[PDB]
Amino acid sequence: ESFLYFAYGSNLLTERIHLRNPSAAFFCVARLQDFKLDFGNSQGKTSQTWHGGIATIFQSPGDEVWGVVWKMNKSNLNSLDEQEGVKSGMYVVIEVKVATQEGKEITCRSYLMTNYESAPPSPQYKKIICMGAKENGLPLEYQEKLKAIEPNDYTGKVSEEIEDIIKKG
Amino acid sequence: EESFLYFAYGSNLLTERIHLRNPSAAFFCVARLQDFKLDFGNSQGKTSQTWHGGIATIFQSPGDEVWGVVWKMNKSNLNSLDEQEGVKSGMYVVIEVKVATQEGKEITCRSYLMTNYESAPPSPQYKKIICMGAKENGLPLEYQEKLKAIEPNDYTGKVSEEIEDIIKK
Repeated sequence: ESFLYFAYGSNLLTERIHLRNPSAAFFCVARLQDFKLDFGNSQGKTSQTWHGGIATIFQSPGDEVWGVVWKMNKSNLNSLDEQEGVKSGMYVVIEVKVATQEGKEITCRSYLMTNYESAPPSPQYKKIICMGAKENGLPLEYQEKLKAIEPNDYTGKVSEEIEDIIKKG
Repeated sequence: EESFLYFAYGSNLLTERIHLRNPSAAFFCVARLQDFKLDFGNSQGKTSQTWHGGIATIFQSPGDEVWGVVWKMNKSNLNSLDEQEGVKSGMYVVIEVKVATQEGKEITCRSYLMTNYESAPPSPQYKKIICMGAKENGLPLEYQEKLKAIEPNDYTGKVSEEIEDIIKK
């Protein structure tokens, strides 16, 4: 009756995932080996939510990505696909096998872009990813990699709910 | 359940090909993936030493379509098929897609695509297999025309005796 979702983007942050998925439950932190984090514009179009590149991953040996695994009810599948832009061609659904820090492999659903042009993330998007990694105790080493991601020069505003999340943190 | 559904769009269109690593695979139906374009590429910039040209992949692209075959397989087969597509070595990533049959029924399948590749044309031997299976498994004739119109590379050496034998006849 449930599935596991691997989040490496803005759904690292508990407050953020719950906005549209309030029943999501923290399962654990995990590592996707041989993938690399990237940001970009789907179909070459800038996200009008985030106003910068949005998170995605691709196979890259030697590389890793840390994320948070959420447990969700199977009734939320279509909604999460809808959230991630699957019908509109923004992400594709993937199955990945991630590793917990005590050596356990977990099989999860996640999402990645197949057709994007690489592009830096907006500060607010960066900040949401940073807060989520810290909230959920991703490794400090990984957090520093995130802190070092150069953002674009967007100086306007995102949605008030996001903009208010940031003011709290 | 006991079973899962797999959507082949490359060399596993051919029954004789799929059956050599997955003998219990059974034909389910022919189906269409919307807003996806077929391509051929070298994963990680490595040429297939099996096929000696670009091997098949898909990416999201509104407007276009990819036709293929849905195979029904035992869920005991899962790991095997992953090994076959080199998931662990970063050659393909596992995806979920929804496909429509010619009578309009939507199906949820497993498939694969490449996340990190250079575009490269397929070998003549590979194109044949793909065409042989498009034909044998009743893919629509206009789509067969599209496959037939693929420009192969100039490779005219030996492939594996098993692949060369399938082709002869």
